[PDB]
Amino acid sequence: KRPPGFSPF
Repeated sequence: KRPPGFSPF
């Protein structure tokens, strides 16, 4: 999954 605190692409 996408790690929290990083830019969503």
